[PDB]
Amino acid sequence: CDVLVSADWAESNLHAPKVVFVEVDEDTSAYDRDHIAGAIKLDWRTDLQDPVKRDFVDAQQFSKLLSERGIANEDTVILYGGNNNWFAAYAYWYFKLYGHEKVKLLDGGRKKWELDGRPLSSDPVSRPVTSYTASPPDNTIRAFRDEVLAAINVKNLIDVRSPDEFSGKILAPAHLEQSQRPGHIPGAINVPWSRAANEDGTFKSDEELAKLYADAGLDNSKETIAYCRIGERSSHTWFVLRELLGHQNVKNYDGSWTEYGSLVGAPIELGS
Repeated sequence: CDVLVSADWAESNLHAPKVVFVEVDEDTSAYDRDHIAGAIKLDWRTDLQDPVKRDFVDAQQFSKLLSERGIANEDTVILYGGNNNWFAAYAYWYFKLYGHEKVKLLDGGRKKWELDGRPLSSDPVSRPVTSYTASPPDNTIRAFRDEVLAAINVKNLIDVRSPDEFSGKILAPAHLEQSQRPGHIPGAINVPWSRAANEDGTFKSDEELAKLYADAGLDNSKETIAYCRIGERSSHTWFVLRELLGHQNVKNYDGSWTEYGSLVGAPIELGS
């Protein structure tokens, strides 16, 4: 597509003119041993987040980051990674946020790739520094708490966590604590991100996708906001709704539940 590429296409374009392959994951230890030939790495925690404030980097920082890494405005960017391509989808969203036009996701991420047995490289990579200039933030695709609060009833609210997180039965996936209140935003619909993807990690057809979200009760006549626990899994769904099925107004609530379930006085709904 114009926003998605297949492993085959990727394989056959490893070293094509103005095309940069970038690996995104929250750890980056996977890249420091095996990665697509020519690929560079962005560490989600250490490169894309603020060191002090609960926030991701701003325009000026984003520009210095990409410059230092050799990404140019006119490059076509291919994103891919582990953890079900979650953070690749998070990066995809950061990119669109700062106005990058030619950005494409790699269907399946680092997991379809490894499964097809495609060649990986362990050779260090460094590109000549560029002169990248980000656009001021496009908040048409970002939701902040207040507008998240102001929604409720007004908008499709899509909770992409697991059912047990959604119902409030559990606070977080499997590892530990996150807010201090369990549950979801009143009115919210539970489509665990996972349903939008095949066993191998690739996105499902627009036919399967429309069905999935129709069945769950997504109101096509309403504007939509997606949320997760840390925006993690929500930017993956955002990409699905806006980029694949092409809804016009879809925001990612990056704050997600870690913020929401910690706000005092905010409405909450238990159960399913």
